[PDB]
Formats: sequence, structure tokens, C-alpha cells
Amino acid sequence: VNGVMIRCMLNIWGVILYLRLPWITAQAGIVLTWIIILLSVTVTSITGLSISAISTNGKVKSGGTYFLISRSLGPELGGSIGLIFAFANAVGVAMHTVGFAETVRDLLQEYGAPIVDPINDIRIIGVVSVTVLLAISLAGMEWESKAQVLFFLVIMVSFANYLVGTLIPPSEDKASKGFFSYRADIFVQNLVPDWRGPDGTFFGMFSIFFPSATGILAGANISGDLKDPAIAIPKGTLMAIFWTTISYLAISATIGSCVVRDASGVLNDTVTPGWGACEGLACSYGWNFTECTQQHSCHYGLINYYQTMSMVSGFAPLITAGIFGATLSSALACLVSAAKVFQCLCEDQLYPLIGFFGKGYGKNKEPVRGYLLAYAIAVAFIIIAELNTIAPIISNFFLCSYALINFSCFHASITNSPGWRPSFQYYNKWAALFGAIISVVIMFLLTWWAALIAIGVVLFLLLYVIYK
Amino acid sequence: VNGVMIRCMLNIWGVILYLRLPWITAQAGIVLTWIIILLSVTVTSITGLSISAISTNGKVKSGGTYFLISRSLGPELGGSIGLIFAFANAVGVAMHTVGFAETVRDLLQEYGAPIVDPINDIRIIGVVSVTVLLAISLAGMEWESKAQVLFFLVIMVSFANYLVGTLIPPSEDKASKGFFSYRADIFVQNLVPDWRGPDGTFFGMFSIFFPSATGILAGANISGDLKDPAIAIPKGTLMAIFWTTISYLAISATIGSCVVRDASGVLNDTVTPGWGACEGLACSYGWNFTECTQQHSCHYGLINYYQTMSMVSGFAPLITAGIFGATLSSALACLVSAAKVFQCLCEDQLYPLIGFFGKGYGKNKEPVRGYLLAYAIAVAFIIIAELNTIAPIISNFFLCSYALINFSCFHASITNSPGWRPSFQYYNKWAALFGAIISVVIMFLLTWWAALIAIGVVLFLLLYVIYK
Ligand SMILES: [Cl-]
Ligand SMILES: [Cl-]
Ligand code: NA
Ligand code: NA
Repeated sequence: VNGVMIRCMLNIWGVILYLRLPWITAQAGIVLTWIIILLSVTVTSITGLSISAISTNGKVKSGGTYFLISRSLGPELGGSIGLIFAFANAVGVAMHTVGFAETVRDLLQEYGAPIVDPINDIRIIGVVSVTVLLAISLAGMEWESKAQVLFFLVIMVSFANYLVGTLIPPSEDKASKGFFSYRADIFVQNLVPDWRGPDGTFFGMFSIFFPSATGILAGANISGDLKDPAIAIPKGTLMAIFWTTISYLAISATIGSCVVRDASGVLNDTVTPGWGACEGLACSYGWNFTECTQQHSCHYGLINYYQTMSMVSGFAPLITAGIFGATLSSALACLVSAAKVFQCLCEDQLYPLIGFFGKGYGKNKEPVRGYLLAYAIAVAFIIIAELNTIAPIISNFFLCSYALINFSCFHASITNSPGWRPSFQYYNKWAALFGAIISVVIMFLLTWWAALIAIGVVLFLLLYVIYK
Repeated sequence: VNGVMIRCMLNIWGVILYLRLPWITAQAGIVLTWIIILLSVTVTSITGLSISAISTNGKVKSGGTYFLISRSLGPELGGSIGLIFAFANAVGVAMHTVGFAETVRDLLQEYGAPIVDPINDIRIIGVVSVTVLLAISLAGMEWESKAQVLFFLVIMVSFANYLVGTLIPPSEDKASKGFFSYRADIFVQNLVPDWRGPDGTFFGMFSIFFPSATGILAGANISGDLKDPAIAIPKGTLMAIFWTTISYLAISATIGSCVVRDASGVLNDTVTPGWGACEGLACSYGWNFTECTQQHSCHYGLINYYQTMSMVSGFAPLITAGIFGATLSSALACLVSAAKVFQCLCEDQLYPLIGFFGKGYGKNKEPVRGYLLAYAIAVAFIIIAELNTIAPIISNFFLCSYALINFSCFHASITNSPGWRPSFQYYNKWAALFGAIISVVIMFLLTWWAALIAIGVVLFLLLYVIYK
């Protein structure tokens, strides 16, 4: 609980929940958003059942996630799955850091002190933030162990503030920005999808959303340090998945039934007595959102404003603190996981080239080189400075890693390996096979060339080892 | 020569050479057509080197192509490669039959006696033609052995007639339909691509053209009946590939340097002095092709008329006879190959289900059931009655078969199997690996979902057997 459930819930809850989920709901309608969430949760639930079977298998040693997977499924697939997982965690660090940078940039713009321009402002904020994160990670772990509860408390306060703000009747300033109390007609209108933009498709938004359902391996990271990991890991992981899914569904429905898609934000844009016009719901409450809809120059609303969740709630700085806590926790966990995976992969000497990056230093032999490699990849991907572009890469790589773990578990089951005998009672071979197949199909549906690159990397890694 | 080179040359030369190659040239320009031809010939030449290495391996027995491949590379991949090859040959039978049906429909329309409507006319003509082909194939082989030389002579006469017609200065009726003598400006204009229609893309037209470079396995079909197959098969196959490539290149350049893209066909459409608005290279010879160019209703020309190779030549019925000979030879060879592959695959009892279709009948134990299955698939695909729609499926399936044979040969080379030791001196492992990789990449560039289906079928077949 204190080392399995809470860590998984903190790693899963990240940047997408606070900045892109209302936008995804507005773009894709509540029903299709629910379908996206349910499909992603089925994929992650099959993966979680496979992970629980792996963790329950045999005797758990103090080796970590990569060591557990390697000793459960053999090094031939363990090396490739570890490398892909590490790359996915590094690009996830980049995504969480750029989300934090966007939040800080918006806060600075609210102060009214821009530096040069929004994109480069994001760039400097992200690089400074990731450098500070590297310094903190190299400092020690007691601070983050103490700050885990702080992050949890802050995010819970953020959730409570959001719910209270939804329950409060709308104010004039919030009404001008497209926020009204719970309404049946708003829910009816938001039931149907309304696509916009270049990435306004079902599978594009699935690719954007999917990183918000990842992070289920975190509970396994400290499998060796748990007193009773064999019972704690599966129940904790599954409960974390269930509660995060419930939170996603509730937030999606509540935000979709409360605010309209298009808003102007102009305070003097009320529906004056005498001549005036009706646009959608607005006219029913004394607002005229016509010209903003026609010229497509709406700076606010659920479909245009990414920070509408902060506007809806009662006291915005609590939401900002929740965003900071979620992003920092997710980014730090991803960085630690990537560094540990890189170090442990280089320890086993899978390839002669990777060995030169496996010589740790420091008093406690901390793997400085792995942290520096992860930092370099994180900066290289932060240079992009676009959340909607970094998200699909992580979606693709996490889908590939889940496909490999599911298919490897299926192959071990069907082949009847001598040393592989799980004791989990909810594991089935055909469920894992279906999960692997559907994950590969979704991977190719999202982006075919990225899927080809990932499969080519998998085949290269395997074939190289199987041959040599 | 008489059993390797000529058979390969007759099987390669088919419907695409006579009906779609001028259209492909008009769509994609001479330079890109040459690039398409060279890329396709590179793939087929790597596959031909692999085939030559397989044929040279060990001692050749009277078993045919499937038996040779299975005894050279093992049954695990042999079964899957045979099944995919048989399916590709069946759909190729469908393609050649529908091309023959289109030719007969055009002849009937020229006679002025349509039956019901062009598409269903194609349907009945194709069904009757494939039934007659089945009856002829079940009759005996002496007739086709005697008619091979007739088909060769007819197609050579067709080529000579085409060249002579190109050399003859244009006539008034041919000029009105868009045919002029060799011209530098026409060549210059046709050097640049001009895309049109829904499939007017580089890779779509590659998919359409690719079946015209296939049929290189035919020379191996009678490997057991050759006195000296080990020397005859590689040289014959490579010479056939070279000469077919030269013919394709020469025909493409000659047709692209001789006829303009757009033509009207109206005989009274000359450029009367002082009248008619003028555009295009037809106004240099006293023609006014502007009106149909603006309305996009040009019924003739290289860009619209599929039967322009017949009008270009001197005496059209010779071209029609050549079309009949090429299509009949290709279709009959594909049907025989598909039936033989189906029968030999069912003989080995790879799967329990396929055995029920492996019980041959007749006095000589001819595989009637395999012929009926191939006939059923051929009719099911003829029902489509569209050459440009049947072609990509065949492209994908030969691409899959070639990728599998190349990769299997590479794997046998690198793994150093005990019984696999070719003696061909032009074979290299990395060439085969490059061929397999480029074939898979081209497959996914053509159609990603068809590629996924083919790879899933391969994995299902390979995995089923590897597990059981
Ligand atoms: Cl994860
Ligand atoms: Cl072939
Ligand atoms: Na978090
Ligand atoms: Na032919």
C-alpha cells in the first residue's frame, strides 16, 4: 500500500490529466472519450495481470524491475524489453518536464513578464528544470521519500478544490469564459464528437491520451525491498489502475457536462436587450458567442483553452500546486526508473558497446553515466517543446513494451518453460495473447512507420543475440 | 533454354505489358517509370539470385518448386511460403483472366454488340474463360506444350508490329487520336510526372506495375525434369529477367517519346487558321486539343486510353493476338503452378484440415480438388472485375513470398545449417537481407493493413507449426 499502491497512483497521475483531458473530451465527445479510456484500461489491465503473474513467479530478489523480468523470461527478450522501457521512460521524462515548463510559462505570462517568446521560454524553463531534477536525484532519496506524501496531499487538495468549484454556481467572470453550472443541454451537446485541427482524429487523441494510463511498473520497482511483495504488488497495482480509471471517467464526465466548447472571454459580451443573436447554449443565459464561433478566433472555452480546469475550480493556485506536484513526481520517477534500467542492463554486459557506459562512480558507486545519458536524451526531446508531439512517441514505445511483455509471457506459458510457473490465479494465456495482438494493432493504427521502427529495433536486438 | 528461359519469358510477359504500361508511363513520367522498373527489377534480381542458390543446392529431385524449397529450407517455413505462393498464383489467374475478359469486351464493343453492360460483360466473359481454361488444363498438356511456341511467335510478331508502327509516319486518323512520329518536345514533356486519379501516386503505380515483374519461379517448376537443371536454371532465369527488363524499358521510352498525354479523337478537330483557342503540343501540327483538356473529357490519348499500344502499331489484330497469347500463357501457367503447389502442400499433411482437399482422383491421380479450389478462388476474385484493384493484392502476396524466401535463405546462411550449402558463386547473405528488408518496407509503403494481414498469416502459420 505505502510502497505499491501510492507510488503507482502518483506515477500514473501526470501532466495529461490536468492539461489535455478536458481538451480531449471536448474534441472527441464524452462517449468516445469513455471508449478511449476503457480500451486503454483494458490494455493496461491485461499488462497488469501479466506483471502480477511475473511478480508472483518464483522468489523475488532485490534486483528491481529489469532483474525480475530477466530472471522470469530469460535474457534474450529481457535485454530488448529493458532497452525499450528505458527509452520510453527517458522520453516520458521529457514530456513531464515540458508540461511543467508550459505551466511555469503560463504562470509567468500571468505575471506579465515574458522573457523572449513562448516556445524558447519553454525551452529554457525545461532545460533548467531537468538540470535541477538531475541535481536533486543525485543529492539523495530521503527528500523525495518525505515529499511523496506532500505530493499526494497536494493532488488530493487539487481534486477537492476542482469538485467544490464545479459545485459552486458560476460567477460572472467564469461565465464569460464558458463555465456554467451542471446542465442537461450542455451534457447532451457534449455527448457527440466535434473534431478540429490536424490531430483531431480518434486514434490521434488515443495516442495523446495513452501516456496518462502508463506507469504501472512503478509498484514493481521496489519489489526487492517489500516485506511481502508477492501479495502487495498485484492487489496494489490493480487497485491503482481501478481508482485512476474511475478518476479519469469522473473528471471527463463532470468537465463535459459543465462547460461549453466555445467561449470568447470578453466581459462586455452579454446578450443585450433588443438586437442580439443566439449561439448554441450561450444565448440561453445572456451571452452572445456568435462572432467568436464564426471567425474561429476563440481564445477560451473547453475546446481552445488548455488551462480550463484551473478556471473551473474555486481557487486556482491549489490546482497549480497540484499540477506541479503531479508533473514533478512523474518526471522524477521516470528518470529514476530509466537510470536504474540503463545501469542494470549495462551491468549484465549484453553488448560490448554498452559496457563503456556502465562504469558507475561516486562513494556509493552511483551510476552517473546512466543518469547523464538519460539527461541527454531528455534534453534532446525537450528541444521539441510540444506536448502533442512528444506524447505519441511515448505512446508508441510503451505500447511496444507492453506488447513484448504480453507476448513473452504468452510464449513462456505455451512453451511450458521449466523455470517459469506463476501462481497468480487471474492469469490466462489467451488474455495475454489478445492483449499483445490488440496492442500491436493499435500501435500500427497510430503511426505505421514508428511501429515499423520499433519492430525493427526489437528484431535487431533479438536476432543479434539469438545469432551470437 | 527451351525449358527455363522461354517459360520464364512467357510467364513474365502478361496483361500489364500491353494494357497498363503506357498508362503508367503517362501517369508517372519516363524517369519515374524507369526508377519503378529498376527498383522492381532489383527486388526480383535479388530473389532470382536466392532462387538460383536454392536450385544449385544439393541434388535436385523430381518434386517441383514446393518440394525443392521445402527440402532446402525446412518444412517450417516451406509450408507457409507454399501456401502464400499458391494464393498469389490463384489471384494472378484472376488478374490475367480479367485482362483477357477486358480485351474480349473491347473487341465486342468494337463489333457493336454489347450484351448487358461492360462490368457484367467482363464478369461473364471471365467466368466462361476460366471454366474453359480449367477444362483445357484437365484435358492434357500436349496441347499447351505445342502452343507455347505459337504464343512466343505471336508475341514476337506483336513486338515487331509495334516497332514498325512507331517507325511509320503518323496517319490522319492516328494523329487525330494523339499519335505523332518521334518528337523531342514530346519526350521533354513526358519526362516530368503528371499525376491524376485516386491511385495516381508513385507507390500506387508501383503496386500496379509489380505483377509484370513476377513469374520468375516458373523456370524452377520443372527443375526435376531438366537434364542439367543446376546450370540451366540460374542462367536462364537471369537472362529472362534481363531481357524482360530491357523490353519494359524500351517500350516505356518509345511510347513516352511518341504520343502526347491528351487527345480528343474527333477527326474534324484540326486547327483552322484564324479560329480556335490554342494550347498544348498539338497546335504545332494543326490540332486543337484545348476543349477536352479544360473539361477533362478527353476520351483518347496516352493518359486516358488503355488500348493505345494497339492504335500506335501498324496492324491492330496482331497486337490483339499478342495480348491473347500473353494473357492465356500467363493465366494457364499460374493455374498449373497454384494447383501443383496446393496438391504438394496437402500431400505432406502439414495441417489436418487441408488433408480433406488432398485426395486426388482420376486415372492418373490428378489433383482435381486442388484445381477446383484454385478455380473457386479465381472466380471469387474475378467477381471484382477491376484490374487496378486486383493488381495490388497480387503485388502484396508476391512481395511477401519474396521477402520470406530471401529472409529464410539469409537465416539458413547465417545460422550455418548442416544440410544447406549452395554452390552459386553470385550469392551473398547481405544482399538477401537487404532484399528482404526493402521488400517488407515497400510492402508497408504500399498498403499497411494488407501487410499486417500477410505478416499475421505468416506468424500464425510459422507459430502453429513451431508450437505443435
Ligand atoms: Cl509503465
Ligand atoms: Cl514468381
Ligand atoms: Na505524478
Ligand atoms: Na504471358
